[PDB]
Amino acid sequence: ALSAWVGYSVLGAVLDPTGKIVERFTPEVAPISEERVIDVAPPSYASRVGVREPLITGVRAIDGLLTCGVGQRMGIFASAGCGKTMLMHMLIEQTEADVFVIGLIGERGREVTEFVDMLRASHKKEKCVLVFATSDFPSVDRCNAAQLATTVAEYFRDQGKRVVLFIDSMTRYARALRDVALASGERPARRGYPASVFDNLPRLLERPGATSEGSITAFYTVLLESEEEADPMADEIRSILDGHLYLSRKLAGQGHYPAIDVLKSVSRVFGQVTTPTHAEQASAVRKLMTRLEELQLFNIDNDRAMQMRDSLKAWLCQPVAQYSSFDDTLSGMNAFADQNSAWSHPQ
Ligand SMILES: Nc1ncnc2c1ncn2[C@@H]1O[C@H](COP(=O)(O)OP(=O)(O)OP(O)(O)=S)[C@@H](O)[C@H]1O
Ligand SMILES: [Mg+2]
Ligand SMILES: [Mg+2]
Repeated sequence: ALSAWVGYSVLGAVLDPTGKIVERFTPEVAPISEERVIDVAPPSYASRVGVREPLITGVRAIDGLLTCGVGQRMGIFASAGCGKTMLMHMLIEQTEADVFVIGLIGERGREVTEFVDMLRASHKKEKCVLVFATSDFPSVDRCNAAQLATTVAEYFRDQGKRVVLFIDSMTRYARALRDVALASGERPARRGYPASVFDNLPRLLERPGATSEGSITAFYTVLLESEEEADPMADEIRSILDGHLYLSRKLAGQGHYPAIDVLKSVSRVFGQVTTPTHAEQASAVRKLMTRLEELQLFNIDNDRAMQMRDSLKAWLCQPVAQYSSFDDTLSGMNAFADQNSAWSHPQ
């Protein structure tokens, strides 16, 4: 029952896995803090509310085709070098919320330093709390890092705030759970992961969500560690979450950022967070996308098809510093849906 001090005193601060403020980039907002246990259970399913509103991320692809809900839990699935951390930075930059909580689990110390430098550059400095653990820490503290980030998010949610929590990565948190379980007598069950791991991923992953007070919307990064190897964890985490964003290294090599493969992504809350007009426009654009990709890798029909493909790829491509209001995103959605209605038809 390890506890830690959380609250307004950690705003604009960097916390080590035990809640010690090791750095600030903002004068302390206020000296208000509770003691809280960092590993508690999710709230009762019957105390939840529905994922109603959308969360406007300012990213066109997400807000248009994969709209997130306030209280949703979303995964960011990618192999190496596809831009998970950069997508996190863009989401922090362009999303509107009261508090942003980031949990860096088991990265190099220099990566922690680079993230904190980016955090210092931003205009939302006073709204952010970073909790970190490097690979040099024991696995216990790597688990405590994510648990503590979740606890900070929960504090500010109980204050009635819209919180956005990030965990980079859930792959490393799962491996740290595995190592702590193994190094205490527990036996492996599936791909060397002890059984308790599978009971302890949702325990953490089901803590975010909306309540009668405020809300926590959560993004978790998952590594697609190699083909045809061990990925029981990627699939299990996919199971636990309310959707996922897949980043293809195909698009990443082109420089098409964010490297979101829309056809491989889904927001399982899209139906209840979007208007019916938006929903049918999004279905039209998804039909158009899949119809175009059916051709891609194979006269004037093909001219129109591929120039439309270029237009769509350009509309999806968007730099980190660039922000798109929901209105602008929706009008672009309407235009491409129009392009599905009046279509060239090469078959
Ligand atoms: N959206 C983006 N915009 C611009 N460059 C990007 C973007 N995403 C990735 N990059 C490039 O990729 C580099 C690092 O990408 P990352 O965001 O770290 O991907 P990653 O999957 O998080 O890597 P890991 O954590 O080591 S597996 C950046 O320094 C850029 O050169
Ligand atoms: Mg990363
Ligand atoms: Mg695995």
